[PDB]
Amino acid sequence: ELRDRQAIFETLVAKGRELLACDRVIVYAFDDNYVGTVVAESVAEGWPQARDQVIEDPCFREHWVEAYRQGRIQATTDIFKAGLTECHLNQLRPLKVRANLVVPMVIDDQLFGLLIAHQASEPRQWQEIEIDQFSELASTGSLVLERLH
Ligand SMILES: *[C@H](c1[nH]c(/C=C2\NC(=O)C(CC)=C2C)c(C)c1CCC(=O)O)c1[nH]c(C[C@H]2NC(=O)C(C)=C2[C@@H](*)C)c(C)c1CCC(=O)O
Repeated sequence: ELRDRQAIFETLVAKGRELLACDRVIVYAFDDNYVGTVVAESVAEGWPQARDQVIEDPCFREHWVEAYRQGRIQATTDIFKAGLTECHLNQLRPLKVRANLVVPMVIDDQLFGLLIAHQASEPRQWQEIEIDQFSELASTGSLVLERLH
């Protein structure tokens, strides 16, 4: 029952990477300290795997929880041109991220986590249709989980 959650997470990451033809898609799920765990991952062969990593970034609890709960989407063509400072880039470096797309998963009016896509090693001008499909995907999976209780 509760473990059926995982089936949804696996679907989101696999479908997401297929939709975007990007290098990695993860579900990054928050605990009650807004520490995120990579609970699911679809990653093309040969790129670093983030699955099961716990990645604590205080920026979320300090700055961004409500914004994402309210539907914030961050598309980034080039992480080196996005005003992201070294303390941010340091987290993305090991995973070879160069472009990314962050969309929220909101369940029962609470920020469950984020669905995140990465393009490795090259910038990527995310398209309107790509952002819309990816955010839809996160919203759909969230609504399924919300309806299953
Ligand atoms: C907030 C922030 N961090 C992340 C992290 C990730 N992006 C990914 O792709 C992945 C998977 C590998 C992770 C994890 C995101 C998406 C955001 C939100 C960006 C936004 O919505 O604008 C954030 N963290 C930092 C680094 C900060 N954290 C630290 O531990 C230290 C030290 C830091 C130096 C300040 C920064 C700079 C941000 C954005 C600005 C901020 O909130 O301070």
